[PDB]
Amino acid sequence: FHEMREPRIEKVVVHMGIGHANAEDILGEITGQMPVRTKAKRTVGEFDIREGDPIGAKVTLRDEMAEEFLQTALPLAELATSQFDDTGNFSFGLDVTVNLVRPGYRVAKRDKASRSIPTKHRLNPADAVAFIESTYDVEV
RNA sequence: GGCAGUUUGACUGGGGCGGUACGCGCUCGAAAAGAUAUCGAGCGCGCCCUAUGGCUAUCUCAGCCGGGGACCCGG
Ligand SMILES: [Mg+2]
Ligand SMILES: [Mg+2]
Ligand SMILES: [Mg+2]
Ligand SMILES: [Sr+2]
Repeated sequence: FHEMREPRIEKVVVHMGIGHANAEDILGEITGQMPVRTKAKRTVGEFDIREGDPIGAKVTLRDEMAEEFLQTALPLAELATSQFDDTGNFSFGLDVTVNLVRPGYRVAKRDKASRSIPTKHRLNPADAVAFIESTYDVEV
């Protein structure tokens, strides 16, 4: 039964939402791969009189690049619980977001015959804390 | 304008003044095919755009919720 049910880390997105940068240089060092900039939709009084323009950057880490990061990133954070999404997700922090999910996820990310993951296969807050906690650190 | 010839439109609950229903577009009036009037009700057009056109690739939007009214992740 299990195995095809045990949690997995599908992507860790690290980003800095400045609102202006060379911050890409450091985000790339702490992660290992090339960052990408983020534009800002809608204009605002806080001098964002530009819609399509650099406001921040991010990096999406998957597989080893993600673990090699969390091993040296999680120690930096502290909190837990009441900091976890309903989808068994959690973000702390420069921000660090961890996306967790069960094995049959591709079914909702592929092009052909897509389908939205059943709420029964959907990860849970508790199932999340467990997995993480059960991997080099403590909860709440 | 000393003098000559003329013009100075139409619509309109008479005419004048006001206005334009004088060329166009939409809803309603309009009575479940089409057509349909009033100085009928609501309101527009006389442009603007070299991309705000065209095709292809990739992608999904308003709004709300949860996690770190800018940005990031998920629903
Ligand atoms: Mg005369
Ligand atoms: Mg004569
Ligand atoms: Mg008719
Ligand atoms: Sr006369």
